[PDB]
Amino acid sequence: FTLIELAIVIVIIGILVAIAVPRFVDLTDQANQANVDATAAAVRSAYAIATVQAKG
Amino acid sequence: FTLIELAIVIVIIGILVAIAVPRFVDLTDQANQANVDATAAAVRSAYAIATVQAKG
Repeated sequence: FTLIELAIVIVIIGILVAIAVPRFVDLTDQANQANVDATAAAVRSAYAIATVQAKG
Repeated sequence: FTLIELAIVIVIIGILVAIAVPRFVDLTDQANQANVDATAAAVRSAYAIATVQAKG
């Protein structure tokens, strides 16, 4: 590579770095809560259906 | 409520409706006739008792 091409590369690397980038976040607490809540809704419906099947 | 529970409800409502149900009927004519007849029997007895009391 010519020295000019390396100079251009040295410039552009410095500009394509110094972007923002997202953090990874452990969102499993929020997702676990929604899983527990959705499951609780399912248990209530499953119970209601069971009261008809059981006739009691 | 879950969509399944609502689906089950939509089914069962449609089946617990479409029973027969009795009409109310104005049976007061038949009851009034029986009242008049029972009262007429009472008047006859009250009259008969009165003929003894009155000695005439």
